[PDB]
Amino acid sequence: KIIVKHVTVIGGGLMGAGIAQVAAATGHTVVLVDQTEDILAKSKKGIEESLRKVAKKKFAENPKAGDEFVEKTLSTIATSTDAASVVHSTDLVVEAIVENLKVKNELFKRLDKFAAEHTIFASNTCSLQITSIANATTRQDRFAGLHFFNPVPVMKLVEVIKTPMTSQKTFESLVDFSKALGKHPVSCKDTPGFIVNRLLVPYLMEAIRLYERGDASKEDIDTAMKLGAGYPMGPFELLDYVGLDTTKFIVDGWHEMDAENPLHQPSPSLNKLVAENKFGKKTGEGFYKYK
Amino acid sequence: KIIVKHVTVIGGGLMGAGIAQVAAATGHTVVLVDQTEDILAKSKKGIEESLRKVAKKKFAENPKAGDEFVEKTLSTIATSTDAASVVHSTDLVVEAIVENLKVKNELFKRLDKFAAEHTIFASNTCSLQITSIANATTRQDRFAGLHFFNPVPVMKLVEVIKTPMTSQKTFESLVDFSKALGKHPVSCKDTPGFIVNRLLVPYLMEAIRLYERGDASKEDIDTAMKLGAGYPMGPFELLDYVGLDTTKFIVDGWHEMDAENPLHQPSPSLNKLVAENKFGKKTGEGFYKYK
Ligand SMILES: CC(=O)CC(=O)SCCNC(=O)CCNC(=O)[C@H](O)C(C)(C)COP(=O)(O)OP(=O)(O)OC[C@H]1O[C@@H](n2cnc3c(N)ncnc32)[C@H](O)[C@@H]1OP(=O)(O)O
Ligand SMILES: CC(=O)CC(=O)SCCNC(=O)CCNC(=O)[C@H](O)C(C)(C)COP(=O)(O)OP(=O)(O)OC[C@H]1O[C@@H](n2cnc3c(N)ncnc32)[C@H](O)[C@@H]1OP(=O)(O)O
Ligand SMILES: NC(=O)c1ccc[n+]([C@@H]2O[C@H](COP(=O)([O-])OP(=O)(O)OC[C@H]3O[C@@H](n4cnc5c(N)ncnc54)[C@H](O)[C@@H]3O)[C@@H](O)[C@H]2O)c1
Ligand SMILES: NC(=O)c1ccc[n+]([C@@H]2O[C@H](COP(=O)([O-])OP(=O)(O)OC[C@H]3O[C@@H](n4cnc5c(N)ncnc54)[C@H](O)[C@@H]3O)[C@@H](O)[C@H]2O)c1
Repeated sequence: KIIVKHVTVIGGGLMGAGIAQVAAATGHTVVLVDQTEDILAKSKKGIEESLRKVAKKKFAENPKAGDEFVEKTLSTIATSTDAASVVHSTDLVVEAIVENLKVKNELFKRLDKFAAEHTIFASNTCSLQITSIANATTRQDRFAGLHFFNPVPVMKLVEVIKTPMTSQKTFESLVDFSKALGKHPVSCKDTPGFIVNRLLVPYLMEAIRLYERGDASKEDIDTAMKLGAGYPMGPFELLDYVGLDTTKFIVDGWHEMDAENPLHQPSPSLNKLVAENKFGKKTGEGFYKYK
Repeated sequence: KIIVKHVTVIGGGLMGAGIAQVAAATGHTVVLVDQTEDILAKSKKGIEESLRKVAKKKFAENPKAGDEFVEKTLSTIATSTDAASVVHSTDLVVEAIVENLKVKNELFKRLDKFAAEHTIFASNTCSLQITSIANATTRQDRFAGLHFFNPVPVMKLVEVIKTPMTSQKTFESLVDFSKALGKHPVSCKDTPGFIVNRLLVPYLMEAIRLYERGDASKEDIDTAMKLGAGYPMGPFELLDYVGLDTTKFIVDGWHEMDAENPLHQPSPSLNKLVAENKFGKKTGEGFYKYK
């Protein structure tokens, strides 16, 4: 049973950056990997802002301690554009790239050849099947899902997904790691969307359909869900927060799998926004515009 | 335009009691109505208890102010077992009885005969069509939906639903009343479930279906939604909190309306609990067991 200490995070986007931030803030040595040096600089810069906020609040009285905290956490995050070399010796690979089965499979099939034998592979996928991605490698006993929640520095949940091939030792290492991160792991079966997404995503699509039906405005729906059901964000605010591209990819995947299911019927409005590269907060504009 | 001062709340259950409490607390003369003196007594006791908890927080540093608030509010709430004896001199009727169309129509048809000419009729229905209930009377211009959220003393949202026949005068009186109650009114179309329910209830059913599938436990599903989506309550805690009998009625109505729609397929587990008279917190046991 390995103890996760050196963590390789593939993808420095919304989730990848957050995962790297929390892992580094909790004493793990992290290596954040992405496609270009510019994307990585943007990711690390973003992680700094997220930590800076904490510092200015959590260390109001002790400013120097705050800076030290921010600097030390950032220093614990290395960057690279060559995953293959980085995984040679790493305890865990947490993949957080585009929600696309083929792309993830190709990624893991390749890394499986460069990673040390003890290395554990984990996918932060929202809707794909872990068993499917695991079989893209010959390391199934060391493969499982480790699903975090947006934004990683705040959301306490982490869904741990075993495939029937995942070993108890691998499972345990991931559970321990989740806790070391200060998170609350919940073991889930390898079913589409696991728990949260399986219930959240269809709800967000119903929200869009209500709007498309012409029954209410996005503003009123968001206001209603927040003031009537006590939700932190209305569905449209949340969609933009999460990313319209990721949501669309998720629903398209389920749609292909069960085309006759009306619950996975894609949305024209959603498709139009994604087609115009308006992914929400990521790009500065989604259902709503952001400065 | 009439300014609502006297309100007759019919039904002293979860919502009725809450509506009567807030109205009285905000300076309206209230008459709470229910089937028996005993039921009314229990309702009044619950309201008093609710008021004291409010006093503890709102008047923590002034016990006397707290006592006066509790006393004044309770003395503003009169009771009667027959609303017909009250409506001839009331400004607004807010109905909050069992979620059943036939029963609601029977009630309004009768009150229509006793109510004063200017009296506005409002239904707090969750899933029925306001137009249908309105046509049970010949006062459609003074009929509309006024939908509050559980618990009324806390939830700020209030969906105001006018029908094609609702007069502007009636609508504005209800918007003004909502604000007088310190609420945030949102005008909604007369469509099934209006805004919130149309989106929330199908989600709650999916939570149940996921559980019945054996994919996960109610406890983990609740934990996941609270920690992953930041919801105040897990779906099962909310279900018991809202009332399983009410939820079942809501869905049965929509199901009869569109039998093939996967959104409204009845739950065997939900039907069984209701059949065994386990409606949730209000009965001491629903999906979970309470004191
Ligand atoms: C998409 C999928 O398939 C999978 C999934 O992940 S589903 C999406 C799951 N996530 C959600 O549902 C998001 C729902 N929204 C929320 O829970 C909340 O709105 C939120 C966590 C985003 C925070 O919103 P908020 O309450 O308004 O806080 P905000 O006003 O934004 O910031 C203030 C607080 O939040 C924290 N915060 C917010 N974002 C932060 C970040 N990225 N890093 C560090 N702290 C942050 C601050 O530390 C601050 O703490 P204090 O209250 O002590 O001062
Ligand atoms: C079916 C339909 O058609 C329409 C509907 O109603 S759908 C369902 C809508 N309602 C929801 O979804 C409920 C979601 N849940 C919630 O928002 C919250 O859990 C809640 C409002 C029920 C309160 O939960 P909570 O935060 O844990 O409060 P609780 O711990 O229960 O009590 C403490 C606080 O809540 C308040 N409170 C809770 N119940 C109360 C009541 N019945 N009366 C007065 N105050 C109450 C207190 O004022 C108190 O204030 P402080 O924070 O300052 O101490
Ligand atoms: N957005 C959310 O709220 C949320 C929450 C949990 C899980 N997820 C899941 O996590 C994954 C990450 O989504 P995200 O929001 O961070 O998206 P994102 O688009 O913000 O970030 C993805 C990052 O992956 C990089 N990338 C793509 N292919 C790569 C490759 N081969 N090697 C290295 N980097 C590569 C991109 O350059 C980008 O920076 C998806 O599978 C999604 O379903 C998203
Ligand atoms: N439970 C919720 O969270 C929620 C929220 C908003 C609206 N509603 C809606 O409000 C209504 C009230 O539901 P509730 O939760 O208060 O239920 P409840 O079962 O807690 O209370 C209903 C009350 O109605 C009384 N009643 C029944 N038939 C009556 C009649 N013919 N005449 C007079 N009184 C009668 C009962 O004696 C009971 O006290 C329903 O239409 C429901 O859909 C419920």
